[PDB]
Amino acid sequence: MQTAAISWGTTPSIRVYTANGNKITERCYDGSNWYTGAFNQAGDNVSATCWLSGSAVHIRVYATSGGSTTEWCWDGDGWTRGAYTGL
Amino acid sequence: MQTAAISWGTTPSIRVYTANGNKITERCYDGSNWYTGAFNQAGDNVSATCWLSGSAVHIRVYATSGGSTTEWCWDGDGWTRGAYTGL
Amino acid sequence: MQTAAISWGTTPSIRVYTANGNKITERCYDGSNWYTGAFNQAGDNVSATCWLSGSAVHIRVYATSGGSTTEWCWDGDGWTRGAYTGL
Ligand SMILES: CC(=O)N[C@H]1[C@H](O[C@@H]2[C@@H](O)[C@@H](O)O[C@H](CO)[C@@H]2O)O[C@H](CO)[C@@H](O)[C@@H]1O[C@@H]1O[C@H](CO)[C@H](O)[C@H](O)[C@H]1O[C@@H]1O[C@@H](C)[C@@H](O)[C@@H](O)[C@@H]1O
Ligand SMILES: CC(=O)N[C@@H]1[C@@H](O[C@@H]2O[C@H](CO)[C@H](O)[C@H](O)[C@H]2O[C@@H]2O[C@@H](C)[C@@H](O)[C@@H](O)[C@@H]2O)[C@H](O)[C@@H](CO)O[C@H]1O
Ligand SMILES: CC(=O)N[C@@H]1[C@@H](O[C@@H]2O[C@H](CO)[C@H](O)[C@H](O)[C@H]2O[C@@H]2O[C@@H](C)[C@@H](O)[C@@H](O)[C@@H]2O)[C@H](O)[C@@H](CO)O[C@H]1O
Ligand SMILES: CC(=O)N[C@@H]1[C@@H](O[C@@H]2O[C@H](CO)[C@H](O)[C@H](O)[C@H]2O[C@@H]2O[C@@H](C)[C@@H](O)[C@@H](O)[C@@H]2O)[C@H](O)[C@@H](CO)O[C@H]1O
Ligand SMILES: CC(=O)N[C@@H]1[C@@H](O[C@@H]2O[C@H](CO)[C@H](O)[C@H](O)[C@H]2O[C@@H]2O[C@@H](C)[C@@H](O)[C@@H](O)[C@@H]2O)[C@H](O)[C@@H](CO)O[C@H]1O
Ligand SMILES: C[C@@H]1O[C@@H](O[C@@H]2[C@@H](O)[C@@H](O)[C@@H](CO)O[C@H]2O)[C@@H](O)[C@H](O)[C@@H]1O
Repeated sequence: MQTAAISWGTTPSIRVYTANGNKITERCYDGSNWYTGAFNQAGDNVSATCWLSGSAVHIRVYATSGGSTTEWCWDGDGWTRGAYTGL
Repeated sequence: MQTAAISWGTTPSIRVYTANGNKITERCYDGSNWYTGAFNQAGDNVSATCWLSGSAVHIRVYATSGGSTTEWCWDGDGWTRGAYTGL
Repeated sequence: MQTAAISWGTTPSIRVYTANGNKITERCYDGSNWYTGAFNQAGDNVSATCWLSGSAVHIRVYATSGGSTTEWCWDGDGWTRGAYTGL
């Protein structure tokens, strides 16, 4: 069981990604009860980062399953695969 | 051994959490030399995030031991157990 | 395999550090294609953080091999070894 944590804004919002049992899930704080978010992808290891633009939060989550890392992107309109490729 | 690193401000301040065995400890930098910080909790994995607000630094450390993640909170007055629960 | 991710600026720039076996490498995004970065050091675990000073982006990468964590620093002019020592 392994986590990654990000936050933004002054509320703040927090996201905690947990890799366990080959899956990565997402717990979210937006100022009230913690909740389970829409992020759900395969992986045994996770990292994440985020930034703000004028009218969106952008999240990049790096999900590693074995020898391959997949980037997952939030830009306000659902989770989409990113263009990241490894070395 | 596994680490998590955060930073804030212009100086900057940096905090590095290290899980070794089932203990997490904290090394700190505030602009001079590194020192050992007040954080000390159980865990074999760690992540962390931080933000500035309200004339304070807020840090959240997510410490996983025994299949369970505990959130530990610094808001200027000691490390306190947070509301976070997992999936 | 295990990763750490950081980001800055509006573009944004992203760096993803991957520990595979006992080597840490870096992939970079600055608004067009991903490319392989200058960072290359020993380690079985990586974390990272960054900040903007007025005049440059600063990155700190914490590379652990065994019971020892080394800090590597980017301050605009190559990677240098940081003062960080462990507990
Ligand atoms: C109260 C507090 O958190 N003090 C730390 C201080 O925080 C500042 C905020 O209060 C605020 O003014 O914003 C600025 C940044 O704009 C600071 O974040 O920051 C200084 C460094 O500039 C720290 O040295 C202070 O650290 C705490 O100091 C108190 C003094 O009573 C105690 O010694 C604490 O043990 C010490 O905490 C250390 O830092 C905190 C953030 C945790 O990592 C602790 O585990 C660690 O020991
Ligand atoms: C569009 C957007 O990014 N909205 C953010 C809010 O979170 C999403 O809200 C939509 C409805 O507008 C849904 O409820 C959605 O499930 C929420 O997504 C959650 O947060 C995002 C960032 C991801 O982490 C996702 O996996 C997760 O479920 C959010 O409540 C507020 C907080 O201020 O920000 C909005 O921008
Ligand atoms: C939102 C925030 O940062 N608030 C800080 C306080 O933490 C919250 O305090 C209330 C009671 O007043 C509840 O205990 C709540 O659970 C606390 O939330 C904590 O922080 C948020 C961001 C999440 O990480 C959550 O899981 C965690 O429990 C804190 O007590 C005061 C102390 O001065 O500072 C506030 O800024
Ligand atoms: C500071 C910064 O973001 N620079 C970006 C350029 O990156 C550096 O470019 C120089 C040539 O001018 C060198 O190729 C150097 O290796 C590049 O450094 C890269 O970024 C820094 C922050 C580290 O991560 C380092 O290991 C990595 O190689 C970049 O080439 C250009 C165009 O993509 O954009 C600049 O933002
Ligand atoms: C005075 C100061 O803060 N200097 C920063 C430069 O790095 C530090 O330089 C001093 C001078 O003795 C020490 O060598 C110090 O250990 C250096 O710190 C480095 O960076 C900090 C943030 C930590 O990561 C530390 O472990 C690391 O060694 C630094 O080169 C410049 C960057 O342009 O910033 C100076 O403020
Ligand atoms: C920050 C990057 O986000 C995505 O890349 C975006 C592209 O998919 C595309 O939307 C162009 C404009 O059309 O903008 C890019 O920023 C990811 O694919 C990429 O890996 C970065 O995370």
